[PDB]
Amino acid sequence: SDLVSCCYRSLAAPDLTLRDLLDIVETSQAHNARAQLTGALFYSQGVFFQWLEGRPAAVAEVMTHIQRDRRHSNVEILAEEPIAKRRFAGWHMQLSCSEADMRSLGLSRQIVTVGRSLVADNTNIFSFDRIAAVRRFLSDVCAARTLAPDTPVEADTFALYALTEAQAGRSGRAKAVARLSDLLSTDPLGRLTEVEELLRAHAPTAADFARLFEACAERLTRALAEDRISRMQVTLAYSALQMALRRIHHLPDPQKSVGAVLVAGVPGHKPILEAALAAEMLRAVGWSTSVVHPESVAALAARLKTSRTSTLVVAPSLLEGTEQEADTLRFVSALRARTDLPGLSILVGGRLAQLPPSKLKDSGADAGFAHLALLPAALARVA
Ligand SMILES: Cc1cc2nc3c(=O)[nH]c(=O)nc-3n(C[C@H](O)[C@H](O)[C@H](O)COP(=O)(O)O)c2cc1C
Repeated sequence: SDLVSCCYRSLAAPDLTLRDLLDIVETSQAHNARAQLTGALFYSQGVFFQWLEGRPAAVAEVMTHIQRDRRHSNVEILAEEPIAKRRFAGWHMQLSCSEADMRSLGLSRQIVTVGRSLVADNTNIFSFDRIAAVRRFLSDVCAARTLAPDTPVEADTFALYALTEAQAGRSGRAKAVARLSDLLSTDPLGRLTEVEELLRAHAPTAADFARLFEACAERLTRALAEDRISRMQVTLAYSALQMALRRIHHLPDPQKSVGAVLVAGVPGHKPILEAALAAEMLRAVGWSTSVVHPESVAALAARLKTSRTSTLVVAPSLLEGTEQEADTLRFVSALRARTDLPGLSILVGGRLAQLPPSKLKDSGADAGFAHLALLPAALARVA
């Protein structure tokens, strides 16, 4: 064989255009054609996924050029594996995007469309699941169109691929959450290294961290309710998770950002972890993010009229939910009163996000996110 594959994820420049994508595609088609390289490029919501395959040397040279490119950043290698045969034969470099992005760019082949519509807000689908699903989908589309070019492929076909991948990971993840919840319930600080290793194994990205945390959080809320653990135990666990998070994920603020956002807790609530996660998730898709733990409504009012950052995410406290709801209500309402900013947007999580959007209108908050991992998606909608 002697064929190799390389795949990475990167953050497209915030000012990226169709002309750029097309230039990349033409350059890449030409060069890959000469150098005997194949693969696919997937663009969705400011993010690139790419797969490249060929002889080792070719892949290495082209990666040398790509890494230094200035139309994207945070290139993270995801795989460098030997393959038995090409997954994208005939595709020197084929472009593809999500259905939503197809709408946003005004496109309608030859660009392979991926319908994420049905699975995008499914919290059981982890990051690597989406990546592998995209890979398999595109490889298959490549085969198909190699056989029957004028035979169109349904975008929403991808959904099944994604769901299938997630389902493959489900059991193992359940084990992980169980083991984890046990650790957090016993001595999370005495066994922090184990917590970290688990998290590191099962949560490659920050959103994954968020999924695991939601699961553990309901487990522990149940445990605390049934008086099986103490409040002190929950505080310990919370600390342990903050430490583990910071050790593992700690993205710098993106220099070229899609926008700026303020993440704040409600005064008295200490959503330290949830705010950190929110910041990590938003940073990972290209948002400039600031975390604030204000102690008065007025403080935040000042910071907002100073920043002129028209977007505010109120991070929920998923472990102090005795009175998160009415507190958040009062807080957002108060904030809206002391504020004179027609462009201001507010997003809310927790139990408040579980209410029907009618209540959301009534709330003065603009939109909700019933699960942490849904936050990026919820933000893009308002933008
Ligand atoms: C997301 C992305 C994917 C790219 N993929 C390829 C590729 O598969 N093959 C290629 O030759 N260039 C690719 N490029 C372009 C290279 O980064 C770079 O423009 C080119 O290889 C060097 O230009 P040259 O034609 O003067 O050698 C890609 C660029 C970006 C931003």
